[PDB]
Amino acid sequence: QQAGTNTAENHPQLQSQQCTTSGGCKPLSTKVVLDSNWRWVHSTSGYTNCYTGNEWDTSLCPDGKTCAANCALDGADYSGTYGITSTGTALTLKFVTGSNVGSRVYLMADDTHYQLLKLLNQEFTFDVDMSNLPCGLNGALYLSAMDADGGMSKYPGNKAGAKYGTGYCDSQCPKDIKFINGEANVGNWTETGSNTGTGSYGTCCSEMDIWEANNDAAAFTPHPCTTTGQTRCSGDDCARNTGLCDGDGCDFNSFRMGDKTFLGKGMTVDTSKPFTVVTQFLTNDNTSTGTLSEIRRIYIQNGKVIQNSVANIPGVDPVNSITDNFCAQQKTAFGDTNWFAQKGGLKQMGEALGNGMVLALSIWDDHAANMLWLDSDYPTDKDPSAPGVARGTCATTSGVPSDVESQVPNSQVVFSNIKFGDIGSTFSGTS
Ligand SMILES: *[C@@H]1O[C@H](CO)[C@@H](O)[C@H](O)[C@H]1NC(C)=O
Repeated sequence: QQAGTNTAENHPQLQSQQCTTSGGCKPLSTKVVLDSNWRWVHSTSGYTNCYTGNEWDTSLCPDGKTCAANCALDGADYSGTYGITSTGTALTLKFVTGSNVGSRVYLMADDTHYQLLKLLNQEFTFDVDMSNLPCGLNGALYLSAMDADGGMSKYPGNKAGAKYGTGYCDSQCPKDIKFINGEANVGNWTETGSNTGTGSYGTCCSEMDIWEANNDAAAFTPHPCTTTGQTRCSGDDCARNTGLCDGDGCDFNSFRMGDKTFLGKGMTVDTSKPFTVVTQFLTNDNTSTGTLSEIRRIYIQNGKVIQNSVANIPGVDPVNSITDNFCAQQKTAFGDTNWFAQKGGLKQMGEALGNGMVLALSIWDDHAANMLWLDSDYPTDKDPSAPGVARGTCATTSGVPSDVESQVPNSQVVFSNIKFGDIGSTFSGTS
């Protein structure tokens, strides 16, 4: 895609903190940028759209290379069009704004580069307010193995780059991404909704889901891919699980793991109020070159340090962190193939972490599975009493996009106090 000039692109500021054991925490002047899928795309020499609703203009876009040459991504009115605001330390992402549904933004080091976080033998910490984030919605904070420049160095047809939010990829190898590898994804374009479609290519990469949640359920999930970095796929390589990527991931959702009273409204972690979420990425030898061996989770709310809940599933050791062994155990228990281990398990997740990953923050609804996988029974054809089926208490009928968008359009999530650095250094304790 080209870089448009009709609307100035001004990235909201979202300060973060980098922390070290000896030095404490220091501010970084990071920013956020809207993902390229949500943007206006128009002819480079004017105002005519290249994409409207759920279709491309085939005159401007007869093939992916010609489309990318002819079409430009432009600047965004963050609050007015997308319902995205920042105080400079707290990011509010509103659900419906006019005809726009949801958003995804990336954390930037500067106006042309995503922040590349290297979190081996490090931790990541943030505050979240899900008070107004219900069943069917997902306020997600996560890592993708994207390039810091959004792909510009690799793909001559991408002249827009990180400044315009290009180069997404994730463990689901999505085929709804409009620009991949510098080409518009227009081949065999198929409508999937009023504003969305899919093309013949998907875009794959390893993903660490630090946080997928609403006030009914939360999950943290590594998803390794056998490939390294952002990879365009065709055919069954795009196929979830069986292709390049573990689409399912090794998840730790307290409720799915057999503890139905840890996290939710009025629970130990009270989702009706803000709280702090710490995620630590331990290596087997406590070094940054070591092998990712454990992902630990600690919560803080009202100054109380809250350790993660323990698993309570027959056949699964009663642990409260993600490990290779916990993954093998919960996949057998749940009847899920260990696509995670097949792709290289925590070791492979860890090398993606070591190579550097981009932070995404988002609010969305789920046209495919209605968020049931997060907060209800899934699959919708399995017995809810079976281990792993039930992931929350949302109704099996909730989360249909058309219902949530009219009933709770002013839902939002707030992400704030973003910190990363040495293990134990982004937060403190005392007696
Ligand atoms: C790594 O740190 C852990 C604390 O989480 C500690 O228990 C262990 O002794 C350390 N291991 C090595 C080999 O230094």
